[PDB]
Amino acid sequence: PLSPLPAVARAELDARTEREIDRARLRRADNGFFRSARDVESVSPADGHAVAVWWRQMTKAFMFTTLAGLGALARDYARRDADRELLGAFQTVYQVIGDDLDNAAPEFSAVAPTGPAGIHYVWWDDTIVAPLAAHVTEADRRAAEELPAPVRELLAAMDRLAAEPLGSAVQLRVVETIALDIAVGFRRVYGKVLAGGEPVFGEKDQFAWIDAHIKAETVHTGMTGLVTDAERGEEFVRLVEEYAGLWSAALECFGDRLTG
Amino acid sequence: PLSPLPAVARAELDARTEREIDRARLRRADNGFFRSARDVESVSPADGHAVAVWWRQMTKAFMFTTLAGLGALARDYARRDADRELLGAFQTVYQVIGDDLDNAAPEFSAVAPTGPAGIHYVWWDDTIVAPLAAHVTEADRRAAEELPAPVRELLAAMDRLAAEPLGSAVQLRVVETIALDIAVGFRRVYGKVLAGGEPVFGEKDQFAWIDAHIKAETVHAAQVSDDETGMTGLVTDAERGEEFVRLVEEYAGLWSAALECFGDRLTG
Ligand SMILES: C/C=C1/CN[C@@H]1C(=O)O
Ligand SMILES: C/C=C1/CN[C@@H]1C(=O)O
Ligand SMILES: [Fe+2]
Ligand SMILES: [Fe+2]
Ligand SMILES: [Fe+2]
Repeated sequence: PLSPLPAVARAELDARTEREIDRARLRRADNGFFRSARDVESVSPADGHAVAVWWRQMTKAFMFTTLAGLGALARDYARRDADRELLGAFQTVYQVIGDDLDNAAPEFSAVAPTGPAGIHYVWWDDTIVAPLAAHVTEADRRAAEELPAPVRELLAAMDRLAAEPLGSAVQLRVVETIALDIAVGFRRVYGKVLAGGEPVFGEKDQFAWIDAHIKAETVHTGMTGLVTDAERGEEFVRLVEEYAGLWSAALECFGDRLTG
Repeated sequence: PLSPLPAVARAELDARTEREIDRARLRRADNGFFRSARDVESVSPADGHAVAVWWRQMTKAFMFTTLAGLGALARDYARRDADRELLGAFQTVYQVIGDDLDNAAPEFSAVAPTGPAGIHYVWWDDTIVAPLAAHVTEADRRAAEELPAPVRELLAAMDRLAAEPLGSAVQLRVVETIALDIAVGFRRVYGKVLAGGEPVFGEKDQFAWIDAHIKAETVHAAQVSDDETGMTGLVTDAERGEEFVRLVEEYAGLWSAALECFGDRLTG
């Protein structure tokens, strides 16, 4: 006795989940980050650096708090009989976390560094943040570490989901929806960073983190498969609404930084 | 501002660790389960089934509580800033426990069923418990689910290490050391289970779970003792390391008693 909801109640949860993402204005043509990334003629080192620092911290927290949420679910399953449908969905979350922690998918391990240098927030720090940091003053660099409030609110939302047995499903459900558009926006943003009139990212291989995410998302037991009763279903939709809105406000904050 | 202990102080913790494993009597020649598995001549369907049920629940709890311990460490790392050598040993936990959940390593991915049927406690249930179950009575299947006290005490400790930031490191450092001996014990024991006159497990493929473990668990033991990306590489201060040895003692001890419980059931 433990199993997913029937496939009809689950499909309704998926449709309500898609509607929360619509209402949060996270779609490609909605969110100020994707619009700005398309619209701006150029991007200063300071602005690109700041956005890169915020992203580094957001993706580090996304990965660790998603794994923590999986652990919370594992605590439960240690003392229940999860059926095989449930276990398949648990495996999926594990496999997906593995992309960011160890480049599990072949599209990542074909280009990412091995060992801890390949952890996505570290690989980002090494190849995106550090070259930008060479073109900003030490005072600029300390200011960027002072995260804006919408970024702090999102990290606080992730800390709360780290304890939630549905937390890893909520986070992956939303992030996988928007990951493609974020990575395309980064490709465009850092393609437009000029320092000495010369591009800061002038070599193809410097975009390897971004192009790998674009490739993986283009090609890439779903997340509602971890919902085991009606009350959890309601809780899932509620956490998706909160989490999606915080993501949208954090990306609007990227967009704001690139404009005005 | 987070890093492991210096190499010297770590290889010292590694030595105190291998010594608590010694004292615990978990070595190939000191634990009653490994001796009995080799020594006994025959094992009844009912006795082999009972141990198979116990092992199912023990390994199920090991995987999930070790995963939960990794989650509790992740929750810490989301707040702090772990240097790369810490992150490296973190990756090892994810990689090692990942085989029980996903059969990533090549020894397993060849033979393991795909998807959830390959989860190791499920694969054990399907290929060891179930064939035995067909040769025991309903009352035997009921009685085997009521776990003996030494097994329950181990499970209860895993439930506590599940919320411990050092919990995955403790459990993997001990279990991966003894895993090979346990798997070799099971190969002996379930070769000697006879029902109706002849063995329950006749074909070589019926040992797939055990055989794959005998091969793979050599490298897993080497992964948890590696002096760069090994389990003591997750210890960040001298106090934490003291807690590590306290918990390894507790855990190696409960693992030894639980395994002796297997041996007694096999002998009488
Ligand atoms: C934060 C979401 C992401 C998809 N994997 C990306 C990363 O590593 O940043
Ligand atoms: C319990 C320890 C083990 C090594 N992996 C084995 C299993 O799945 O049982
Ligand atoms: Fe990633
Ligand atoms: Fe295993
Ligand atoms: Fe192992």
